[PDB]
Order: sequence, then structure tokens, then C-alpha cells
Amino acid sequence: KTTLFCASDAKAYEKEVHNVWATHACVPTDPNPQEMVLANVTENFNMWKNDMVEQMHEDIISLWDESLKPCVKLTGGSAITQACPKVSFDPIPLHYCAPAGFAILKCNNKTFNGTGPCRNVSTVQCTHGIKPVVSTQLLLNGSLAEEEIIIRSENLTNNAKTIIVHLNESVNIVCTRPNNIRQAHCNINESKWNNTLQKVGEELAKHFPSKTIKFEPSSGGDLEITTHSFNCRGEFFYCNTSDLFNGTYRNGTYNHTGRSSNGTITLQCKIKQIINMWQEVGRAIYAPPIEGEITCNSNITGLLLLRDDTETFRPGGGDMRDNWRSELYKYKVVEI
Ligand SMILES: NC(=[NH2+])NC[C@H]1Cc2ccccc2[C@@H]1NC(=O)C(=O)Nc1ccc(Cl)c(F)c1
Ligand SMILES: *[C@@H]1O[C@H](CO)[C@@H](O)[C@H](O)[C@H]1NC(C)=O
Ligand SMILES: *[C@@H]1O[C@H](CO)[C@@H](O)[C@H](O)[C@H]1NC(C)=O
Ligand SMILES: *[C@@H]1O[C@H](CO)[C@@H](O)[C@H](O)[C@H]1NC(C)=O
Ligand SMILES: *[C@@H]1O[C@H](CO)[C@@H](O)[C@H](O)[C@H]1NC(C)=O
Ligand SMILES: *[C@@H]1O[C@H](CO)[C@@H](O)[C@H](O)[C@H]1NC(C)=O
Ligand SMILES: *[C@@H]1O[C@H](CO)[C@@H](O)[C@H](O)[C@H]1NC(C)=O
Ligand SMILES: *[C@@H]1O[C@H](CO)[C@@H](O)[C@H](O)[C@H]1NC(C)=O
Repeated sequence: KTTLFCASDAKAYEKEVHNVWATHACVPTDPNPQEMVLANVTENFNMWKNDMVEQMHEDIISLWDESLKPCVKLTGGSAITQACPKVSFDPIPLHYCAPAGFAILKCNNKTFNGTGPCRNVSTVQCTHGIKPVVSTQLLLNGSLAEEEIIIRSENLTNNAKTIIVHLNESVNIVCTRPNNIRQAHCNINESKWNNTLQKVGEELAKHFPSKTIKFEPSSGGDLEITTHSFNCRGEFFYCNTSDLFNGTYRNGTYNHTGRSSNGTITLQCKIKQIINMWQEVGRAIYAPPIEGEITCNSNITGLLLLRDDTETFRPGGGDMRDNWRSELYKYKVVEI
């Protein structure tokens, strides 16, 4: 183990909260980072048991703690209140670096699925730039798989283990609350989504011999996980995906059965004030949404799934440590 530090291009003149936090909590990234390629070496990685994930998790928690102040914060029977000003919120890439005396192993096997042996290895001082994007169901503004779609699980046969799909082509998603002040919506091109679930259906079909692979909405639970929740400019969006995860893959073909219109799937969204915290068990209450057009144009770079004659997969999430995993799976902290 170690104590990693972070590096970023945070502007000290920037009011945006990620910048304000990184400037005081992080170090300036290196303008030209080099890696140290290695042959005749193979190392084992376990994305599911990586301490780097917990360290980033802890930073993002303190980053949010300092950045997003909820009016009220309830933990059972006790409540804390404070000023909760609206802020400039837009994630920036964070780099994680090993201190003097340690390094960071980097798997270069472009098909490596997070766990097991990795032949093509390398050594770096810092990870690549990772946007600490908090969301469920859909992974946003992340990196793409270089060659084909990659299915990641701590155990695939264990239907309780979250599955991380690493897309090799991003699907664009635009969410907007137009200038009901809490009513918003997202647009997704159905063509891109059809192709996405077609491929994803194939990669899954593999792993699961010959079964009718269905995609359905989250069976139930808190809104944070039964919908695609995320933060857009500080506002907490909860977007319905019952028309997104709605289809079936059989006989090597995908059929989207979710509603769509002129080739665009739209998610009905709801900007909420009361939010079940991901940082800890509790509820945070924020002020009503700011005025004007609130829009976030993002890229879907991965999916979070949970499997139930037909296998059924549903959108998952909730443990933000999986969001960090989807980018940190390549890395491993090692000693010198
Ligand atoms: N209920 C809570 N108190 N905390 C528990 C977390 C941890 C966990 C693990 C699995 C499934 C769900 C959860 C709980 N997660 C959240 O409530 C959650 O993820 N909330 C959240 C909150 C805001 C945004 Cl933008 C978002 F994407 C998510
Ligand atoms: C990923 O690859 C490893 C070998 O490195 C294998 O043991 C494991 O079953 C694979 N995981 C999945 C879910 O396909
Ligand atoms: C993306 O990955 C999927 C994996 O199933 C593959 O089918 C598709 O051809 C890939 N696209 C590329 C490599 O351009
Ligand atoms: C994964 O889960 C299945 C079913 O729960 C179990 O039989 C299997 O032992 C698990 N695999 C590992 C390597 O733990
Ligand atoms: C999503 O929208 C559908 C269609 O109205 C609805 O049936 C379902 O209850 C919604 N899901 C959630 C989590 O509210
Ligand atoms: C698929 O979408 C349709 C149209 O919105 C909806 O009526 C149906 O309930 C969905 N199927 C599910 C939720 O599995
Ligand atoms: C995918 O969606 C597009 C856009 O509406 C549509 O033209 C096409 O028929 C769909 N194909 C599949 C496989 O669902
Ligand atoms: C994703 O990145 C884009 C480009 O910077 C940004 O406009 C968008 O708001 C981001 N989405 C989220 C959810 O942070």
C-alpha cells in the first residue's frame, strides 16, 4: 500500500468547485508524462480489490463535502443545516500518483478485463486524467475500450456482483431542463443505442452459452438506482430509463422494445432536492433548481448491469467505487 496524491490542471482563478478543491488538495500534473514499458514481465491485477479505488473514493467524498453543501443533512434522527449556495460544478480530470519509493503498474493488454494475468505491462508515475463523474446505470465522460467491448465482473456467475460494461464507442446523451421547473429530459439516438445493445448483447451472449438475453428496467429500490441519476451543473437529475433498458437479444439479433420517436429515445427526468447520499447512509436536501437552461451534453462510455431460458439484465449502480473502478482497472500500486 501507500498514500497516493492527486494531480490536475486545476485553474486557481476558476470558481468551478472541482478546480477550487483540486488547487488546494492536488499537485499540478506533469505536462509530458512518460511511461516505462516492460517486456518479459506479466503481473496480476484485481480491479475489484484495488486500494487506489478507496483513496479516490475518499477524495471525491471530501471534494463533494467541500463543494456541494446541502441545506439539510439527515442521519436517522439527527439533522445538520447550513448555507447551501448554488455553485459552478463541472468535473475535471484527476490524476493519481505514487509517492517517492513507489510506482504504478499499468496493464496495456487492451482486452484485459480487470482481473487475472496481464502480459503487456508498463510503469507510470500518475494515472491518466479521470473525471470523478458521479452517476448510476450509465457511466459518463469516461475512457473507451480500445478494441472490442469488455465485460467486467468480480464473478459473472454470481448474479449479485455488479457488471461493468466498457463500451468501445460512446453514445451521446443530452439532458436538459428547458428555460415545471423540476421537469427535464434526455435525448439518445436510437440507432446508436440499437447498435450498442446489439454488440453488448453479443459479448454477453458469449459469456452465457445460448440464452435469450433480455434488458429490463431496474426491478425496484431507491430512485438513485432505479433511474439514471447524476449531477448536472450541481443539480441532481433523476432520469427514467424504462425505454432505454428495454429490449431482447435472441438469435444473434437485438430488438429494441422500448418506446422511441423519430429515432430518438427520450428519458423523462426529475431534478430532486432530497437525495439519498452515496458518500454515506443518509439524506441530503438541496435548494430548488437554478434558473435558465440547465443542460449537460455527455458521453456514455460504459454501463453498469445486474443479471437476475432467458437471462435478464438490468441497470445497476449505487456504489460509486465501481465508477472509479471503470477507469482504475488498469492500475496497481507497487513498491520499489
Ligand atoms: N442510502 C444511502 N444513503 N447510502 C448507501 C449507498 C451505497 C450503495 C450501494 C449499493 C446500492 C445503493 C447504494 C447507496 N447509494 C446512493 O444512495 C446513491 O448512489 N446516491 C446518489 C446520489 C446522488 C447521485 Cl448524483 C447519484 F448518482 C447517486
Ligand atoms: C476475465 O478474464 C479472466 C482471466 O484473466 C477470467 O478468469 C475471467 O473469467 C474473465 N472475467 C469475465 C467476467 O469474463
Ligand atoms: C467494438 O467492440 C465490439 C465488441 O463486441 C465489436 O463488435 C465492434 O466491432 C467494436 N468496434 C470496433 C472495434 O471498431
Ligand atoms: C461465483 O459465484 C458462483 C455462484 O455464486 C459460485 O459458484 C462461484 O464459486 C463464484 N466464483 C468464485 C471464483 O468465487
Ligand atoms: C419510469 O417511467 C415509466 C413510464 O412512465 C414508469 O412506469 C416507471 O414507474 C418509471 N420508473 C421510475 C423509477 O419512476
Ligand atoms: C418497455 O417499454 C414500453 C414502452 O414504454 C413499456 O410499456 C414496457 O413496460 C417496457 N418494458 C419493461 C418495463 O420491461
Ligand atoms: C434502431 O433505431 C433506429 C432509429 O429509429 C431505427 O431506424 C432502426 O429500425 C432500429 N433498429 C433496431 C435493430 O432496433
Ligand atoms: C461530460 O463532459 C462534458 C464535456 O466537458 C460536459 O459538458 C458534461 O457536462 C459532462 N457531463 C457530466 C454529467 O458531468
